[PDB]
Amino acid sequence: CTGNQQSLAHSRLWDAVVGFLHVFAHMMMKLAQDSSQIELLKELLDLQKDMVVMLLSLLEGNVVNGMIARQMVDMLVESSSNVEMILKPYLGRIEIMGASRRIERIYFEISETNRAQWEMPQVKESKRQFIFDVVNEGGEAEKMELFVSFCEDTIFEMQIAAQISEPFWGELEVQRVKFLNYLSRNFYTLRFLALFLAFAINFILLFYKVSDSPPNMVYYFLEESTGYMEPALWCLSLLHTLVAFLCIIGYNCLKVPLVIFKREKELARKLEFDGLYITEQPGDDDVKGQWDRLVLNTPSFPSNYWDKFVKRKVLDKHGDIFGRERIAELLGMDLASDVKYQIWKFGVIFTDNSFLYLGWYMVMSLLGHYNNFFFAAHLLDIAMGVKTLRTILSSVTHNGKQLVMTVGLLAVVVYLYTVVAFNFFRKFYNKSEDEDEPDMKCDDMMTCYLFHMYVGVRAGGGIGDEIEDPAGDEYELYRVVFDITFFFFVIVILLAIIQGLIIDAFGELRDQQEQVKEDMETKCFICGIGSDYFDTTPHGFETHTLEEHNLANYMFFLMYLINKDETEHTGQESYVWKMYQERCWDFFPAGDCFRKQYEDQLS
Amino acid sequence: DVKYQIWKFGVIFTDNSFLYLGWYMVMSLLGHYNNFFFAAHLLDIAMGVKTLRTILSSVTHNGKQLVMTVGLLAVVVYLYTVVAFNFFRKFYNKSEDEDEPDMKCDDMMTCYLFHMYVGVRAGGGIGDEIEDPAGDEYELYRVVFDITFFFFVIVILLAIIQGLIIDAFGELRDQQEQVKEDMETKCFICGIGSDYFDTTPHGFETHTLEEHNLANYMFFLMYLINKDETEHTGQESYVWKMYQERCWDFFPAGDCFRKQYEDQLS
Ligand SMILES: Nc1ncnc2c1ncn2[C@@H]1O[C@H](COP(=O)(O)OP(=O)(O)OP(O)(O)=S)[C@@H](O)[C@H]1O
Ligand SMILES: Nc1ncnc2c1ncn2[C@@H]1O[C@H](COP(=O)(O)OP(=O)(O)OP(O)(O)=S)[C@@H](O)[C@H]1O
Ligand SMILES: [Zn+2]
Ligand SMILES: [Zn+2]
Repeated sequence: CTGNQQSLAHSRLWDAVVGFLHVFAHMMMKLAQDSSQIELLKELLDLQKDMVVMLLSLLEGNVVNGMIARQMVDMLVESSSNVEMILKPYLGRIEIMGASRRIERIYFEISETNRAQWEMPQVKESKRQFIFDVVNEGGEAEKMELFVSFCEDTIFEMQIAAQISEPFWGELEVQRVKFLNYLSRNFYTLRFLALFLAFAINFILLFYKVSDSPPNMVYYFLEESTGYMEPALWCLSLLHTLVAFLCIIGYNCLKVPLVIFKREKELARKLEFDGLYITEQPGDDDVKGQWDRLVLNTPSFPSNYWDKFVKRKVLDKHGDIFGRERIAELLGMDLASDVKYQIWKFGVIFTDNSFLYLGWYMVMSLLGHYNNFFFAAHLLDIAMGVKTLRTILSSVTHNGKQLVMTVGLLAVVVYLYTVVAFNFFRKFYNKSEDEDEPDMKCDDMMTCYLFHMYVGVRAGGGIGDEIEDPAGDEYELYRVVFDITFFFFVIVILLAIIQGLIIDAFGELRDQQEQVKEDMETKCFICGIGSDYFDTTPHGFETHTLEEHNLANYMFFLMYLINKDETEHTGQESYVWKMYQERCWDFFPAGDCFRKQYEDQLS
Repeated sequence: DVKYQIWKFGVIFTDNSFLYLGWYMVMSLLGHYNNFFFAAHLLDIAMGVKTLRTILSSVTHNGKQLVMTVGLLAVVVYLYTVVAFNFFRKFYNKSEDEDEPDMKCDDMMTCYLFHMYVGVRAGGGIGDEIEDPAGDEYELYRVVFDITFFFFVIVILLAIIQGLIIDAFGELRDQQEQVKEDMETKCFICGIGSDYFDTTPHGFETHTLEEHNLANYMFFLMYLINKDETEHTGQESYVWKMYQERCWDFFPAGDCFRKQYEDQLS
């Protein structure tokens, strides 16, 4: 409140402020020596804690060269010795647009665990993927919503990672929790172990031979000299199945909670700020909404989302105009005041692509015992495991639609050439030199089309190198046109199109990466002001991005708000929390910053 | 000083260029044992000529990607070997003589070797190296097998290598263009763009060649090094001291003489 701050500043508080620092230093040093004064020491401790929080509260909505700011340093000078005597990386600085439409700076506290989790390599990879996704294909209007959602996902990741971190019914729970946390910690280690076991099993299978005689009926036996390969194969297969099972369990205990949290978050936001099942009521096409209908009335709908008051919020949002009893029936809440939820959660899990892939890996691992060569399908995991192979195959899969369409075009044009050759060139397609059994491969539309699509596309010269030479014939001049047109159009152009598509995919991915990097290094992520503005002072842009508008600082502040009790929020903290509740991202500085507003005072 | 000499020789023996020259000497010595060992000295054209270095830089720019795509080729050919071995053993008869039937897919190692060699080294894949499946139960499966082999291995998995090389050429070329553009649009020392200096005619050229010439900075640093410290002037002593503590604040960053004194100069 502007009035109260200036009333306190223009009073005798500051004279009374220096009545304690003298005490807070000398009396503390007096009481520290005697071990019997610990309780009085702690009383003075929380007394000065209240004092310092009051002083911080006085510096709320501060303006550079303001009356309160200039008055504080005077008091600091008058009692400097007491400050030095009382005194004898974690600070988080962000800038918001406060209720006064003026940029303000907020300082808070960051714990060591949060920073350590932020510097973890997997969190770094998630941040890089999010940055690329937003910069490449994103909108400026919805950039802040995506950023806040990513921050929420990162905070939930931090929470579950901290939960799983490790520093007859009684022992059962302890052993089960320890086992599950051990699996969750080493999910990627188990994935790599499964991949290595796949290579080992395939290498063992590389020593296979087949014979009619025991190691017509065919016997499937592995032949080698050492004699130790079959016990190794047996043990490795029974170990690989167990490893795949452990991988699925670790995925369930590690990555499923993120999916459940995201689903509950989107459902709660749709219920509150959209009225999906209140107004929209999707008919049949939104299968996601159709399956989400079953969780509305569950007693524990927001189990993972930290929004337990979502039912009350949606009630206050809609019931006053829409009705009270129907909302209670829909949400399954008693106004006076869990098989279905488990079914919904399992249905959500079974829709997830990664869980399905792990289930398919387990299925093939099980079937590998029926036939050992089913373990060869696990080498496909190298595509989804290694980043380099993913980036290489991204060039192929970037233009998958175009590749399919050009294959269809190849099929159509070869069908046209088949029609022409079948109607005019049936004689030449004699693949048998024996006059006893003339083998015509173009006396049938299906056979001629198969012959064309197979050999004329699989050959280097087209179809003129697979059929009879038309020299010394009536249709020689027509056949030389036919074969050469086939060559030029199908073999040359219609197979250079595929190579051009792949090369253009490589180029597009490379220039997308370059564009994302250039945009990141030339503009600020939060405010969008270009680096040319900040480069007036030396290292201005670097300092701005790393300290003033660090997105990591914004994530840390949002986590700080989430894990802090709402009753203890300060003015700016309460304002930002309220703006969070209504999902208004106006407090993010857009086009403005602290130094831009106060250039005159800073220069 | 035996220990210092030992350390110096250990440092020398780690250097790549000295090792390359030692290997050249070793092959030169062995060429007397067998004259054809002198053929390995033609590899020196790669490390000698600048043009060959630039040409081979396109190949070596994506060496990791090329190795990884060769490994992917090996894996996919192994998969096709597994399928053909479990279902297409009959067709891999490379001997027409009935007396000695030569099956090249009755063994996993032999079939994998046959695939990796001829099916990748042939223009049509593996359908042009084995028996024609016409008039057979598995004809419709074999035509899918050979054509998938062709499309995936021969076409796509060898166009990936060409695309990698072409993208390497493009990346090197655009890197050179970007370096040139950055050099000609901004000052190396202060970073102020050429648009500021271009108000006066030839302003950027004069600025770079005289006011903020990096050659002049190197000459000044050499002048400080070879001059006696007792004879340093005020600015010389200040710059020498800043050199001692490795503080590069004296380099003008974002500021220059004309920018500060525009009012007096204009
Ligand atoms: N709000 C922002 N927070 C952080 N970096 C920003 C921001 N806006 C722009 N940038 C720029 O983003 C660039 C890359 O971000 P960095 O913080 O350097 O992280 P990084 O280099 O991508 O990867 P690491 O391993 O975390 S250092 C920097 O050069 C910053 O100048
Ligand atoms: N501090 C700097 N010193 C020299 N050139 C600079 C500097 N800052 C920017 N440049 C620009 O760098 C460009 C290339 O440098 P030049 O001095 O012209 O040398 P060069 O053309 O690369 O090769 P040569 O053979 O030495 S002329 C020029 O167009 C300058 O404008
Ligand atoms: Zn900014
Ligand atoms: Zn300059």
